[PDB]
Amino acid sequence: HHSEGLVPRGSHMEAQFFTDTGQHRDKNEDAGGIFYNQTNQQLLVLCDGMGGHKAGEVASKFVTDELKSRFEAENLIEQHQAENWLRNNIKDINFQLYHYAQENAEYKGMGTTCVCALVFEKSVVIANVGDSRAYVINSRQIEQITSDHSFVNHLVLTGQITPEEAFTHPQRNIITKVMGTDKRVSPDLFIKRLNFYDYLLLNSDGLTDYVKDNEIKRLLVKEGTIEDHGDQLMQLALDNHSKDNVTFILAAIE
Ligand SMILES: [Mg+2]
Ligand SMILES: [Mg+2]
Ligand SMILES: [Mg+2]
Ligand SMILES: [Mg+2]
Repeated sequence: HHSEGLVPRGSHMEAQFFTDTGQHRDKNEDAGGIFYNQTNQQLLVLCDGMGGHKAGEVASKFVTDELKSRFEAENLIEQHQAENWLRNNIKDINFQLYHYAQENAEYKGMGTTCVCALVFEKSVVIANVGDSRAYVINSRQIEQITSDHSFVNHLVLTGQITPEEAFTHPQRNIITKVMGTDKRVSPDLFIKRLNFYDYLLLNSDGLTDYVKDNEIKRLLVKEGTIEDHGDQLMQLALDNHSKDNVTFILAAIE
């Protein structure tokens, strides 16, 4: 009976993907993109391959390419089924990535984070594995929707350290949930209403490990196009001395 209802109205955001190796990593091990299904629904994908394990770029490209293949083959995903579609496809891809890593001795142990978003008229449905992020931003507030699967965030969430301490912690890079390392994964799923926000941001930690939320909001709330803001936001991460790959998708909410 939930499916006895009207088809989803067409809704895209103007969105663009930005990525840079940066000056301190051998490879760009981030990956991602903006994909469209056969009814022109939109999926945003960003993945941060693990630098401390082999073949991060293989893992992130694999998960991105799988999501692209799978979503472009789809016709329609109803709003109320979007969480299930993302959870089931992330779980499947994770299982496939686990075996790919186990079998190919050049890539043993590889894995990646994944944050992704399926866009609807009035809402976005986000799935998250790892410490890449999704935010909504307006002139008053910048809200992180996801919760990092990182060890320092476990310390924050148990009151062992403060957010500022986590930002400077020597173990800040360690992650607690990632694609490819185990046969099973439980992604976090979120639904966010879009009505009074101006931007949806998906990003790798190359951005937010060096640029605080306040700075991102101040940039994004000035007059500017998505191209201007993306170019400036990338420059800001570099000027803040990011030692990582920096990747993000900015999507303007109309
Ligand atoms: Mg990485
Ligand atoms: Mg590597
Ligand atoms: Mg991190
Ligand atoms: Mg990173």
